[PDB]
Amino acid sequence: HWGYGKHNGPEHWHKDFPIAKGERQSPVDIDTHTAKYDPSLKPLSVSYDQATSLRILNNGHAFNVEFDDSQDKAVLKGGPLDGTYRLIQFCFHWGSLDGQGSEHTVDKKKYAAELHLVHWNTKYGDFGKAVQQPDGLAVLGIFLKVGSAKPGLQKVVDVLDSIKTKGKSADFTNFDPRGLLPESLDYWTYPGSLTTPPLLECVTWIVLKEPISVSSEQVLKFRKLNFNGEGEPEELMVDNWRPAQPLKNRQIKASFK
Ligand SMILES: NS(=O)(=O)c1ccccc1
Ligand SMILES: NS(=O)(=O)c1ccccc1
Ligand SMILES: [Zn+2]
Repeated sequence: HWGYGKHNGPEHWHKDFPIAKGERQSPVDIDTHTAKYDPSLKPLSVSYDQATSLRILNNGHAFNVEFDDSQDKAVLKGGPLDGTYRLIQFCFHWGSLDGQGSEHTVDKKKYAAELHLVHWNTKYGDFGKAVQQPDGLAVLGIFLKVGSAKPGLQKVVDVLDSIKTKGKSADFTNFDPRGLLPESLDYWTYPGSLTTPPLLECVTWIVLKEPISVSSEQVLKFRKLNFNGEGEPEELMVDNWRPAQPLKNRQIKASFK
């Protein structure tokens, strides 16, 4: 099954998930000189004061922190979105080296990592119905660069010991995802897809211009995770990112001049 290695990596995905070669795939390179400012964009609204994290999971491809999404406790709205999108999980992608790791790129620049706060459109009732819709998900993408430590990430970094291998999960309650946001909400937006199989084209992407800084030590601990299960041969979870895909017939809009 799919992964990131030479034999089951992003160039193989299309054989089991033909939409890999589709019309609105993610990630993409964000050409900052081609992105247009869009005055029709309403202000973005991230309302996470009531977020309830539950658990953290190594799924063999990344780790995810999952949230209770049985009510309107953590929601994204505004910007390009119509309606209310509920936070369900965040996932991270990172590199083997500080010069690579992000899925999206900005004028071909790769960041050390990328965070996705994944939200589903409450008009579709559940996450699994939402992914079957062209406007079913809204994902907030945040770049990580290596520099100063991010205090608000350390609780994540510290629990990774307990979820080293594929299929391990741990309790992860009372984690405040607001601690992972940069100061500015200036963003670029375009229509795209999940960046892992099944690669469904159900995402409004909202990619923040301002990266967060994390320390070398923080990102180093990401790189100690394993893709393999417990008692299998150790394969470090690194370079779990898909490269940029053709833009095709899409425009990236900017929220800012
Ligand atoms: N990556 S994929 O098309 O799902 C795949 C499945 C099995 C073996 C190799 C690759
Ligand atoms: N990594 S992503 O596009 O945000 C994604 C979100 C949910 C399921 C699978 C992938
Ligand atoms: Zn992701």
